Amino acid sequence: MISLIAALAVDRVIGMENAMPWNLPADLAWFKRNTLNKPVIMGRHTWESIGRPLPGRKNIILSSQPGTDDRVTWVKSVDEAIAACGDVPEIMVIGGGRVYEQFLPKAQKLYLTHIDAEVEGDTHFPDYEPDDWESVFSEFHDADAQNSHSYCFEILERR
Ligand SMILES: NC(=O)c1ccc[n+]([C@@H]2O[C@H](COP(=O)([O-])OP(=O)(O)OC[C@H]3O[C@@H](n4cnc5c(N)ncnc54)[C@H](OP(=O)(O)O)[C@@H]3O)[C@@H](O)[C@H]2O)c1
Ligand SMILES: Nc1nc(=O)c2nc(CNc3ccc(C(=O)N[C@@H](CCC(=O)O)C(=O)O)cc3)cnc2[nH]1
Ligand SMILES: [Mn+2]
Ligand SMILES: [Mn+2]
Ligand SMILES: [Mn+2]
Repeated sequence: MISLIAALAVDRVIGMENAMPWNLPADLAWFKRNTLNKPVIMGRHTWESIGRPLPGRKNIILSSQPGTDDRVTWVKSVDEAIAACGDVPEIMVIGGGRVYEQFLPKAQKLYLTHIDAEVEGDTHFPDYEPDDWESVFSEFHDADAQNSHSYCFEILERR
C-alpha cells in the first residue's frame, strides 16, 4: 500500500524556494509518528531541503542522476523506488510536488495537515478529485504557544 503525507497551507501551497517557511512542531511530531519504521520516498529537491537522513526510516531518493550519499538509497524510477521498499505493509511518499503528482494515482491513503496560513509559494500539492476519497479521521487544533497557526489533521482513504 502506498500513502502520501503532506502539510498544505492555503491554496495547497507546500513550499517556497525549496523550503517550508512555517514552523509547526505538532505537525512534525505527527509526521514522525506516521512515518517511523516505514520506508519513505522523496524527490531530490526534498532531500536537499531536509538536509540529512531521517532516522529510523529507510530513505529512498528519486533522482535521474547517480547518488551522492550512501547513507540513503538512490533510485531512478517510480517502479524502482517501490521495489526498493520491499514487502512492507505501507510505503510513505513524503514529496515534493513532482513526486506527489506521480504517486497520487497509485496511493490508497492520504495523511494531510491543513494549515490555516497564507503562504506565497512556488510548489503545490496536486489537485485531487474529492469524490475519490473518504475522510476517515479528522482532528482540529487551535493555535497555541508552540504552534502559531490552527491546523487540521486528516486521513483520507481512496473509496
Ligand atoms: N509541505 C510538505 O508537506 C512538503 C513535503 C515535501 C516537500 N515539500 C516542499 O516541496 C518542494 C520540493 O518539491 P519539488 O516538486 O520541487 O521537488 P521534488 O518532487 O522533491 O523533487 C523533484 C526531483 O526528484 C527527481 N525525480 C522526481 N521524479 C522522478 C522520477 N520519476 N525519476 C527520477 N527522478 C525523479 C528529479 O531529480 P533530478 O533533477 O535529480 O533527476 C526531480 O528534479 C520544497 O519547497 C519542499 O520544501 C513540502
Ligand atoms: N505533515 C507533514 N509535515 C511536514 O512537515 C512534512 N514535511 C515533509 C518534508 N520535509 C521535512 C522536513 C523536516 C522533517 C523533520 O525534521 N522530521 C523529524 C521531526 C521529528 C519531530 O519533530 O518530532 C522527524 O524525525 O521526522 C521531516 C520532513 C513531508 N511531509 C510532511 N508532512
Ligand atoms: Mn521502467
Ligand atoms: Mn514483493
Ligand atoms: Mn494562520
